[PDB]
Amino acid sequence: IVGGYTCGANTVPYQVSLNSGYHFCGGSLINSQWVVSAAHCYKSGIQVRLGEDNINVVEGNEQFISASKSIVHPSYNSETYNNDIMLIKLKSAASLNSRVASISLPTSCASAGTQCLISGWGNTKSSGTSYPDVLKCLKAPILSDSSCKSASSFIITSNMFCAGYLEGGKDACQGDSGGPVVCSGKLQGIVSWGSGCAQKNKPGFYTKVCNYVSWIKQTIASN
Ligand SMILES: COC(=O)[C@H](Cc1cccc(C(=N)N)c1)NC(=O)CNS(=O)(=O)c1ccc(C)cc1
Ligand SMILES: [Ca+2]
Repeated sequence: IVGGYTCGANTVPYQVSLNSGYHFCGGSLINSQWVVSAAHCYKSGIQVRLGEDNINVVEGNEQFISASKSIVHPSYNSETYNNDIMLIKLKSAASLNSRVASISLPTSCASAGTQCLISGWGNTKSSGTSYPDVLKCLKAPILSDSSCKSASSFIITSNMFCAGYLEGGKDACQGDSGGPVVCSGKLQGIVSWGSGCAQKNKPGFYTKVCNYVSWIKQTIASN
């Protein structure tokens, strides 16, 4: 997260860190057994880390639970990033509390101009790199489809939306992928892709979670 602020320990209690020996992606806890993340974050040997603030220090509220199964969306296209969504089942149920809490799935799609919360342990610089130990947060509005279209050379699908600031300086970045975009108190986005971070006229793109609720509900009903 570039241009954001220190969230504060456990103020975003649905935020997970995905760890394969090191933090590599975020995710969102949607119930005691399931995490939503980006398909492009798929890898084997995922440990899900809940209750995290400083990812390098055991602070006392962590739960570390191994993934038992990962399910990349059936139509995930790595070429275009279309359907950039994945479900991770936990080997054992998380103990839900004030610091480890689930986020609801939306029942409708968020509207243009809505201010959302984006969070993660990604790079905090637009040029070069610096990786935080504590969770960073960014408030950012969903941008109109027409404005997102002209803000990328790539082709955008209706399973994606963009959010952020065309003036630059405020964006998600490398290492935030998979993490939550929360609007109206529900999970509306997944950190998906971008061109650099916090560059002028290059806002972030996000998986439009509202389009996936049926598939998520079906899948967790049977796994
Ligand atoms: C990996 O390098 C990066 O710094 C960002 C990370 C990132 C990830 C998710 C969201 C954001 C964001 N800004 N909101 C940033 N991605 C890139 O910069 C990738 N862009 S890119 O132009 O380098 C590129 C384009 C197409 C392919 C196939 C590979 C790489
Ligand atoms: Ca910790």
